[PDB]
Amino acid sequence: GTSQWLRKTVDSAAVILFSKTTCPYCKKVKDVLAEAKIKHATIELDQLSNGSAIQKCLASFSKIETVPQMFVRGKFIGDSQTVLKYYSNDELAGIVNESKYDYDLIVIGGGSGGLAAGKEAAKYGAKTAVLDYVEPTPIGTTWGLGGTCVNVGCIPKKLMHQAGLLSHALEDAEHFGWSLDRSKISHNWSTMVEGVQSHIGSLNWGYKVALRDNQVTYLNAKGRLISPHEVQITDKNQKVSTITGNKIILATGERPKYPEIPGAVEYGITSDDLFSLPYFPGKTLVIGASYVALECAGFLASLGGDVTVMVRSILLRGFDQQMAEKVGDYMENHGVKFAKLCVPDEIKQLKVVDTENNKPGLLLVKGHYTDGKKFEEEFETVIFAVGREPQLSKVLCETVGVKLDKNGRVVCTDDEQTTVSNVYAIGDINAGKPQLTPVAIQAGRYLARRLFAGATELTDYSNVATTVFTPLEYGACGLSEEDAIEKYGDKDIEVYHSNFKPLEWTVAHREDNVCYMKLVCRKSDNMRVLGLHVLGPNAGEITQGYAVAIKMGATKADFDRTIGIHPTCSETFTTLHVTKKSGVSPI
Amino acid sequence: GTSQWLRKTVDSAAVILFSKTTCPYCKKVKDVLAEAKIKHATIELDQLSNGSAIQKCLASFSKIETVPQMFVRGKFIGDSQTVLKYYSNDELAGIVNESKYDYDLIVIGGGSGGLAAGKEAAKYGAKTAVLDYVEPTPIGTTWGLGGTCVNVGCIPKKLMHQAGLLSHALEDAEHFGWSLDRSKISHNWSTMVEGVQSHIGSLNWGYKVALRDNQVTYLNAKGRLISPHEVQITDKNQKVSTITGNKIILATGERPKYPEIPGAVEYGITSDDLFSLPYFPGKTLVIGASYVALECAGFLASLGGDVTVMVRSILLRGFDQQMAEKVGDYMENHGVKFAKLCVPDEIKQLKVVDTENNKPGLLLVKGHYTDGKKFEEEFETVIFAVGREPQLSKVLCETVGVKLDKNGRVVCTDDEQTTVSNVYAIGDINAGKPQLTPVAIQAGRYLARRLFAGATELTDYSNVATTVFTPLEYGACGLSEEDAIEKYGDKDIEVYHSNFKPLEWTVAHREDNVCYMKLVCRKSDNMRVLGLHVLGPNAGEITQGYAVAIKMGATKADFDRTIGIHPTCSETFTTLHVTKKSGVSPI
Ligand SMILES: Cc1cc2nc3c(=O)[nH]c(=O)nc-3n(C[C@H](O)[C@H](O)[C@H](O)COP(=O)(O)OP(=O)(O)OC[C@H]3O[C@@H](n4cnc5c(N)ncnc54)[C@H](O)[C@@H]3O)c2cc1C
Ligand SMILES: Cc1cc2nc3c(=O)[nH]c(=O)nc-3n(C[C@H](O)[C@H](O)[C@H](O)COP(=O)(O)OP(=O)(O)OC[C@H]3O[C@@H](n4cnc5c(N)ncnc54)[C@H](O)[C@@H]3O)c2cc1C
Ligand SMILES: OCc1c[nH]c2ccccc12
Ligand SMILES: OCc1c[nH]c2ccccc12
Ligand SMILES: [K+]
Ligand SMILES: [K+]
Ligand SMILES: [K+]
Ligand SMILES: [K+]
Repeated sequence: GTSQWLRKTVDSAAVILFSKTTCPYCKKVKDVLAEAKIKHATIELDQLSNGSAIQKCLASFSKIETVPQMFVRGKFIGDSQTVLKYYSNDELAGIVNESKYDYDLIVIGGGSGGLAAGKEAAKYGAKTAVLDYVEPTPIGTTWGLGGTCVNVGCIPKKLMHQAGLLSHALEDAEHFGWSLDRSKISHNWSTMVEGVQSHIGSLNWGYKVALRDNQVTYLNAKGRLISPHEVQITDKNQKVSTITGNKIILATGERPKYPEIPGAVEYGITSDDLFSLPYFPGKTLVIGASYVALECAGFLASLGGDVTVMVRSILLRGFDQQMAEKVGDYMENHGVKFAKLCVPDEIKQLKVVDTENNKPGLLLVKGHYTDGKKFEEEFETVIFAVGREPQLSKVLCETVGVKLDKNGRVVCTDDEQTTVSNVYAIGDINAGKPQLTPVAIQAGRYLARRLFAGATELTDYSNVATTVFTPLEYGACGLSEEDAIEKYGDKDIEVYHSNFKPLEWTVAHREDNVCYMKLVCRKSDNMRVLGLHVLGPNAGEITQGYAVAIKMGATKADFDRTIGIHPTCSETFTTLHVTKKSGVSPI
Repeated sequence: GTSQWLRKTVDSAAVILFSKTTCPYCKKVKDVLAEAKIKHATIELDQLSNGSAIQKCLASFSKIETVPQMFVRGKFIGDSQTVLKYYSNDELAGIVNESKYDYDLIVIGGGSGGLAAGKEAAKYGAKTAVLDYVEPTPIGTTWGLGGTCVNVGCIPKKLMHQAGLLSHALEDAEHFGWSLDRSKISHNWSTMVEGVQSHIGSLNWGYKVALRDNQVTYLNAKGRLISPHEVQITDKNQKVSTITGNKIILATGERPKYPEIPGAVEYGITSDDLFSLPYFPGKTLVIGASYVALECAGFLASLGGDVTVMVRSILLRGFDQQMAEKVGDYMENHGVKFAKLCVPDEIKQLKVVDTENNKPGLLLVKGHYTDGKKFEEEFETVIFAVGREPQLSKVLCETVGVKLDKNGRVVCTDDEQTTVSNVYAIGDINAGKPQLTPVAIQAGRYLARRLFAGATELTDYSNVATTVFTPLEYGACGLSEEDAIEKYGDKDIEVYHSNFKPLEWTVAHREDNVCYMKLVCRKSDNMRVLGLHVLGPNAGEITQGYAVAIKMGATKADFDRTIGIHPTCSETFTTLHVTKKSGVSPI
């Protein structure tokens, strides 16, 4: 399918040069395009095994089999003499800008995936527009360019986690000889939020600058795809217009869910509001048991808050439940309270938020446990963290023919194509994929290369590592133990595990058998590592490197033959020997 | 060579049972041995591909081809009826203890390797003695069981590093909203040392307990091997005696070097003294440029010391020199001074150490630079960190025939055997091997299994990862860039690199382009990762996991197809794209 790849590549690339590495006439064209600041893809036919067949197949477009050959939006433009003559006639600029559509690419959504896709496409000469609009929360919260992670997700959340971890650092410093008295040190919410928000603002501004500098058109407008190639945009003045694009990337992400109960929208908040909140939440109820819920509860408690988590059923559904239980046990032993088997029925307002002060209001939460008994307690802040959902019917006229699943997410092939041939979807709205910022970035960058640089590489969505930034962090890569046993049977699963104590916790008088790690392995496949799990400090740094080895098919023997780095937490993965089957305690 | 393996296994195992998994008569013997608390190796012939050939070859020792078959020190003891009859006659205990020698194994040296080897051997029924003696430093410093890492190496050093890192944690906490004022907080050396030493003491005691509980004989005595099977021991009362052992493991480690200059031994100290020093060093000169020198200088400076490092030529000789320079640049920008191209000539004493106080003395250091100009400056403490050396002529009568190299280290085959067939060497004294605690532990455990459990697996000494715990930590696995270019040529090496900023450093107002990572790759071998290098926080946790992937032969494509964990430092390894060849700035 060499000819098939060539046709697809020529038809979708915006500006593409077919070249050879050792070709003085190709260098002449490259240098001209560089001086003219015309961005383009380049295919060096000498570095392709099928380069000779591609060179001959080009004649079916251009009539010639020589290099260089320049194409614009599927049209052969010329050889070296022709391109250079156009340039000398000041005609090349017009030719490279000729298009049926306003843009080669319209990205709807300026978050993790969309920005990554748009920037990468422009690198290859695609005339690109990135649309971003932030629908305000119920209380009016909005923010700048960059998406969920940047503004109300990974970035602020990990920063506030770090604020929380520094609590323990202050306690520990005494034991290591520093003269501070932790009991006399307090935390100021407003100071922290100001610092977090100043960094977010530098990211908002940096994205706008980068797009300008990369010749990407940024529109702060809500986009609606009204036909395969037409995007209706509404700007902040409510002015409505239509732009057209050849390729469309949907990258609109999700927003928090609210339960359908009285008072939820009016009196509660979500993570969208928390990270810029202009008052300390105070006594807080977090409703939900997702990683978002536990991460937020964890740092609120470490910053001195009185924190309760209301749990409908289990913690961290979809994660290894042994690990989820250890995560919650640690939180409960460090000052987080849990209302178990419990759901809210209504939020009543007892005091309105005092805008002229850094004070929360006061709320009455009524709920009930699964056995029917009543929950009733006052809180100053109620945070809903019960999941996130796409928002697409506000972005997709059903007329267009982009298929959604029962959850409202876009149904895509393994190259991110929707059911409309020129429309693609990336990030959290792509059904069935891990909903993680680096996934969206990789999917968007790799898709842009396929569209505009003739690349073929797909995103690999398997064994994507995670880290939950709870007070004691939880990193994982691969299968949970229970999923492994379900798939292969208990007799084919061997689990090696161990507690451990960070050296840093020894002089600090922290707990000896709370950190924990395990390898879930498949006996019949040479003890293949199906899943790695670690509860401990710096769990994301620990886990990341092993995700490469698991991607490569690491076995238990691969871990064993590797030598540890001492003293680290991570080295314990290289000497695991206690199996769950053996019954020997992991302590 | 199945018969050859069997002969070797039978001759060297102390107590070994040849069995099958599904064998009720073997279970009868196993249960008896368990009740009698007779430890032994077990070879399940059904789990060996050549099990049928081994079962037949056993008859050449025992006259029978059935299982179970029990051997003690090369002697066939009996089948199930015979072993059970011995047990019922209360004769089995005597038979299993019969030996030509006092011990199956004498370990000379109770450090990382030796303790690991001795404990593992005893698991298989080897009657084991572990000898440990700590020759005092020039000023009289000594310590307990456990070796260099435990007492005067990795453990105390990383603990004091952590004390130093907490300095930055206190600074950072303010920016994250905590009310402390770092400028009013000071550090107390004695409090820290007391905490470090209390942990070390728990390790000393724990090793003694473990050896007792594992039936290993601990002798706090200096051992000298006077013939292949005889060890002369001198206890702390100077009483001299001789014990005999079948196998001997030399695991005696190294001690710091002193330069041959007036005043060095009398007035300087080394790392052996630093970690229990009963006074703060004060204004300190560290002579040397090893990882030990830089690690100690780094935490002394972070704990408020006035610190100078005297460097003969380069930093971290043998490490990637681009990385070593970045390590030193960071130290110099954070309050460590460097006396470059400089060597000491003599240390003169100006004030004697005041034992009735926590005060150092005062010293005059005279030296000279390579151009002949004079160095002369006063310091309160001078720490020599100019390398470590073995001490074996005090442990090895040349009579015995154990070959040493020009540096005094033991010349070993790839199974740790010396030139004397029953004598092995592990850890730092084994010539040519990485001198690291986890290496010594793995070598010792794996050797014990080969000696006493019929194992065949060797220690793999290639691509052993390291981490230097300087104030900004430096982790590496594999080749330095310069070694890669020397081995394969510059045109075959591609280096991908990037600066990065820990998210934790953003709100804290730390430096934007100081952390750095690179992958040194081989073009002609599918961009194989020859070396990984990272300068940043938690560098050991970052690096460890990748050492498995490198062990498995990771390529650049393996890193690229892996998805990052966000937000971490380590994830930057999964998106590297800037090559050194390209000339594009890594910032
Ligand atoms: C509290 C929280 C914490 C998280 N922590 C982590 C973590 O630690 N590690 C990790 O990997 N992931 C984390 N995530 C998930 C991560 O943020 C998402 O996976 C990532 O942001 C998804 O990127 P995206 O491009 O799909 O969508 P988004 O980043 O959400 O961007 C979509 C953009 O498009 C906008 N938009 C929507 N509709 C339109 C429209 N019609 N027109 C124009 N613009 C529109 C949206 O307002 C938004 O700005 C967290 C999420 C949350 C809520
Ligand atoms: C300051 C310093 C910091 C270090 N930091 C790290 C780090 O961060 N990570 C890492 O991996 N490695 C580190 N190391 C190296 C590590 O400590 C050594 O590689 C490890 O301890 C070697 O183990 P070993 O068994 O060979 O010898 P040792 O641990 O030194 O034990 C040998 C024992 O045998 C004793 N002995 C000597 N002669 C006799 C005799 N005749 N009879 C009886 N006993 C005898 C010795 O006194 C000693 O107790 C560090 C070393 C130093 C000095
Ligand atoms: O106590 C904390 C905790 C551990 N496991 C849990 C499961 C559901 C709700 C709370 C917990
Ligand atoms: O300034 C610190 C430093 C960076 N590189 C070095 C090499 C030799 C001696 C000191 C340094
Ligand atoms: K990515
Ligand atoms: K190992
Ligand atoms: K080891
Ligand atoms: K990647």
